[PDB]
Amino acid sequence: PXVXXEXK
Repeated sequence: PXVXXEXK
């Protein structure tokens, strides 16, 4: 969540 990336 929030960060994006590989799925945060």
